[PDB]
Amino acid sequence: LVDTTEMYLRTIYELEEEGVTPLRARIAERLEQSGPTVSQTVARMERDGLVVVASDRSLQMTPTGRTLATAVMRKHRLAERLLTDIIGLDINKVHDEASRWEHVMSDEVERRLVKVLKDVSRSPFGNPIPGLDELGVPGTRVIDAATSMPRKVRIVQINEIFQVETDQFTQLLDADIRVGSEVEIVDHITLSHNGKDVELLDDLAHTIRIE
Amino acid sequence: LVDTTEMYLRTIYELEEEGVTPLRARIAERLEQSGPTVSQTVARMERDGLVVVASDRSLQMTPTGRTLATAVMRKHRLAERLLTDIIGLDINKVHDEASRWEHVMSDEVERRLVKVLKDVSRSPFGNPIPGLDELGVPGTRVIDAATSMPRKVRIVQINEIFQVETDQFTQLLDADIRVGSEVEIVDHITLSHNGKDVELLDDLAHTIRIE
Repeated sequence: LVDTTEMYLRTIYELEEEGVTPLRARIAERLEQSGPTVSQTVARMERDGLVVVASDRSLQMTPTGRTLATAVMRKHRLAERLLTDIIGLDINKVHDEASRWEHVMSDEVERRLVKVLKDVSRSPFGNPIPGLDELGVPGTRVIDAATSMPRKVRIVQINEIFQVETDQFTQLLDADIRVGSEVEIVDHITLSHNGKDVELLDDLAHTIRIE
Repeated sequence: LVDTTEMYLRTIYELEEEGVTPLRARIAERLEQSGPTVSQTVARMERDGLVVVASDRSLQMTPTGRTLATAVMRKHRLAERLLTDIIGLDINKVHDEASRWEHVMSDEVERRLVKVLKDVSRSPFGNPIPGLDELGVPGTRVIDAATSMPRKVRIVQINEIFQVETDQFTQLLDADIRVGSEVEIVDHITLSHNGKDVELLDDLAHTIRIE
């Protein structure tokens, strides 16, 4: 959705990037929004813990706000590469188009673009694409990657070191399941490897990363 | 923008298409919206002249509503072709992704997709893509295609038959400007052809179609 919050966050991100101090009036100018409206929006965002207004009245993105800002910027810039490299849209319109697509591109689409685009290091305008790490350029836990429909994934991490339950270690070993091993999930949770099914225990499901 | 109105309109369009009678409760079911909310939305849409509720309580899209419904469906289906043919997104997610992109795809992006996609006749799900005519598969008048920055376009129509002013007919002829002739617009309005500049009069600007 075209969250205004996503918009304010990418704006603060751009300002820092250009080296400007993210002051409310600057954000108001660029967003073409009024001063009374931006302060009202920053107010809501502060209460949500997305940004904190410092003594000097500059806006400090909190770690979460920054994470969200980064994702919005990555999508925005990935959309710009898609629109100029693949679609061939007019360079003079790419920015505005991207400003809208950033709010509706899913992470799943982003991971794919990363696969189909020749170069994802910079946008057409010469700015680096932030947060590519979250797209494989540590991972999703099977518990929330738990598709009821089987899917061939790859183990990024097991986290045996965080296991209190050690019954399923040998089972993983027997099923040739390890880090870098492509398995198949269908969610309690079950992950197969060569017809070998390991019905995971909660702890394992909460820590094993299939990305 | 994710207009809810665009959403209700595509919904009514799908129902007719499947052959179902567009009754409010059906729309409420599919949209996963409440009965009191849909009737409130149809109410606003009726006042806007987008749909009329018939005696049998079925919803009749007015010519304008239908035009808007068609455009939303074309974009939606073009997005589905883009997501499966180019991006390679998982078939099971293409629909939902498209349901969001339909509200942010510009017509300019649609005309380009029509150029880059191998087949635009049907969506991946086997439904025909409606309204391709508005994308060249009669045109934009120079008055509203009047970019202050020069752009090479193509005359689709002159409409001499609608001209009260006949001073610029020979000028068009002299500048080798006719239907199917690629010119360049920069907007009063001026359109060139081989270094020949014809500063158009309002009437001409209001009827000449450069698409």
